Amino acid sequence: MMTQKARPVAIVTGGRRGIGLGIARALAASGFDIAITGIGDAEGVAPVIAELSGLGARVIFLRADLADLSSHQATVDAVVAEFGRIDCLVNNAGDDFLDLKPENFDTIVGVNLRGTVFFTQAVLKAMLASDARASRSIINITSVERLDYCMSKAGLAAFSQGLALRLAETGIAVFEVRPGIIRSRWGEPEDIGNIVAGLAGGQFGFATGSVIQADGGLS
Amino acid sequence: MTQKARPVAIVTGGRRGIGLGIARALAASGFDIAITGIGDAEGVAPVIAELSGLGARVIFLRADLADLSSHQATVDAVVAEFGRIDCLVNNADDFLDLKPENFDTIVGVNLRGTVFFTQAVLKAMLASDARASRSIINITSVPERLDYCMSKAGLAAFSQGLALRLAETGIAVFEVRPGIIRSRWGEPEDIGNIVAGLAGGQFGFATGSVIQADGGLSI
Amino acid sequence: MMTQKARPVAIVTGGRRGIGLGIARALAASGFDIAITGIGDAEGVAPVIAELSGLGARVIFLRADLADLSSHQATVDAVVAEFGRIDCLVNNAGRDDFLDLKPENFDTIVGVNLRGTVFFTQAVLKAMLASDARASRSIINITSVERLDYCMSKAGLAAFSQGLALRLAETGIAVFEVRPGIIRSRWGEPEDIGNIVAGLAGGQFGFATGSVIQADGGLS
Amino acid sequence: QKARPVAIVTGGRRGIGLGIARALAASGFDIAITGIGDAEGVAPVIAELSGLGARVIFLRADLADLSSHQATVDAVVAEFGRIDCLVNNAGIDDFLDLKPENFDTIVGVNLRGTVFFTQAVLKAMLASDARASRSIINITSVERLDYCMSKAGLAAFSQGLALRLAETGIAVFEVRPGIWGEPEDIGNIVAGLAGGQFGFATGSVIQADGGLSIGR
Repeated sequence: MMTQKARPVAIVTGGRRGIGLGIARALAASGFDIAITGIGDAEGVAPVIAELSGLGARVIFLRADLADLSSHQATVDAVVAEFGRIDCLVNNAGDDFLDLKPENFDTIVGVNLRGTVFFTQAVLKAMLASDARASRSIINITSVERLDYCMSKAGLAAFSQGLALRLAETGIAVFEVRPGIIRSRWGEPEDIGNIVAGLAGGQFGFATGSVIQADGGLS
Repeated sequence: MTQKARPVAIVTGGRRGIGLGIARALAASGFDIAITGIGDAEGVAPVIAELSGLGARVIFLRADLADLSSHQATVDAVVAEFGRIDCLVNNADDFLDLKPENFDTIVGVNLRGTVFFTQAVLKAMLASDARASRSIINITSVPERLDYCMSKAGLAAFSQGLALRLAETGIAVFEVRPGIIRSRWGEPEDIGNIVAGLAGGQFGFATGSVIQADGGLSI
Repeated sequence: MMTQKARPVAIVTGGRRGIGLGIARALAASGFDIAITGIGDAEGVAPVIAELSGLGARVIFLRADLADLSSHQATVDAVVAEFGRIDCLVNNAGRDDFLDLKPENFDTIVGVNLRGTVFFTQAVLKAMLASDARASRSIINITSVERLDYCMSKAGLAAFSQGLALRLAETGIAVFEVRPGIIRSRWGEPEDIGNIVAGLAGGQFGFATGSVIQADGGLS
Repeated sequence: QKARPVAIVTGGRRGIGLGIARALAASGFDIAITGIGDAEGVAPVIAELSGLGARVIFLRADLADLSSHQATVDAVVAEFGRIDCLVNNAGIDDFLDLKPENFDTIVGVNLRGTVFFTQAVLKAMLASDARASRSIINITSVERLDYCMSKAGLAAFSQGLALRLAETGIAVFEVRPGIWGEPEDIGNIVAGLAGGQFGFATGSVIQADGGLSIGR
């Protein structure tokens, strides 16, 4: 109590609802300030900011389409402008094969996955600037039949592995979390939240590269 | 006594290097060969001739498989020549510096090419209806650039998912991961042997298998 | 607002030195009482006991050779007698070219030491299941991440972890595997592994049973 | 006629083991079959595989009994002069009720049996020195904890041997059956691997369940 500690800062993409919101709650409750990104309207966001604020966090919502690469820098900058630092990124993602259309592959692999890879780059750059050099994390939420989804998921898994190795010397740990089936018995968003809050809280600094199953063992 | 058809293989990029290795091994073991590529009249002639000598009927098809609209003509050409397809062989930096264009090229476009060319061949395999033993053999590899790692993981996930979806047809799906090859190393002949082996029929029941092909250096 | 309860109990096998002590320290600091087992004489453990007490923990040491199956029940009973509960088990335990490998060796490692971990866990699990509020509990197996018998035993332990996790998924008992890299007596510290185990043991990871945690600072 | 490569098929008397011996005989191998039981029902099998071109012998041996190993290898070398292929096929409910005796039998003795039989065969393989393509093929499976442990031990043994034997010409594969499968289906895979075309794929694991590995 002599010395005041910063609330570390977490970006939770798609943190407005579902697993994302389960994650923002757990992080808020465990001492993080929160920046949520999404395309959702103001009325959707308002009670989430109010609730999360209740748990003692300062919370912002950034309305931006992460699929669009030209929105990344502005989004990163709006976070740094609010809090002056970034400690944790949570990349929270959200059929017969003969029917598969290139449109679907383009959307899911060409656009969505690309958006995650490059937002991560934009966030990473701001993290690597700071130099405070505390314990930071990049946590990628994937899951576990649409082959393009399988491919995206696999890509992100290799992304996390590769990133973890590249960042091994830096104090930024990289993790993958694979949620199973979650209701809105079965898993709750609080269960994923708890896992993400555990990984973000610093105790796993030496566990970079790890893959956490999050399906209550059902596999 | 019943005459069996020489089974038909499409070896993509079969003109040089590893593809040629595979194309030879399959020829030598009773396959007719269709090779795809981009190269001029010159780079084609003694290859068709060498493979003809080994006992095969051989056609070359000029195709940039990255271009999706060229798929249907390519398949149609193979079907028009032999009347059936038995085997598809799908053959062939610091993160802060990674560029969206890089991703577009490798994940965005080349992986997409492989997936949808596979889809086109699949449709033609399935229509013929003989229902005999067919194979799709995906050739991959084993600090690298994170977009190649992602496409490689995409491809691997694609093999697994096809295997499962094709499990009740006579089409087996395999993944071959070659190590290091020549221009105590590995030959293109070595890869060929594995592929000839997998395509020869003895592996019908081994669908979903990943074959390491580095003479055990990966361990 | 903030609610403090009685302390859960952790058994840390081999918790007297090295990785085990780093684990016990972190468990103590994170709110657990501790039972340390060791094959060795109870001599020289007093400092550790006094240290972990400085971290708020009641701590006992129990002499036990876990390879000896007949010693299991007594050890488990002694922990229950001291604390009235067990919430966390931390299984923390321990050269040739293959043509020269000997049956005696395979037996020692595979034959006994791995048999030890398996059945000791079985004995703890009975004690855990005999009083369960289906409460938040965990079993954490510490392995590693070249000689063939150790590799096999590693593999066995990984398989054990998976299977036990599946089997225990109905209960509140999560099972994890933690694969340390090389650690100091660069490399990591026993504290890096302790933090991970303390993390797994704290409750936040109940839905994550069956997870394998890399604990080598991502160098593999 | 050319010389015939020689394969040891442990548990080759019936089931999957017979499917492998049948298929290796047809691809040009002579065969030695190993079995815990008496040699009674064997004659038919010996007759069938001769039809396929193969000289075949049956060796009664309990591979769980290490002291029987040397004699078995010696018997195969005595008959045939060489050993080109070892197929490890011989093998055999609530954890709260698991008994140390059960563990000992499956893990501490039977898995031990395979590991050490392989050691003995490999000693014979490495003395021959012929060092053309050779193979050791470990047959496993695609719920009782000790079995899973045994199988995982075997997967890992498989991988280590593969790496240790990398520079030698002896390749090491694991095959994982799940049987609507037939012993022929497994036999073909094994004949493919024992056949040479996979020398550079040592260490590879083969799935053998017709793709019910993520299906049912």
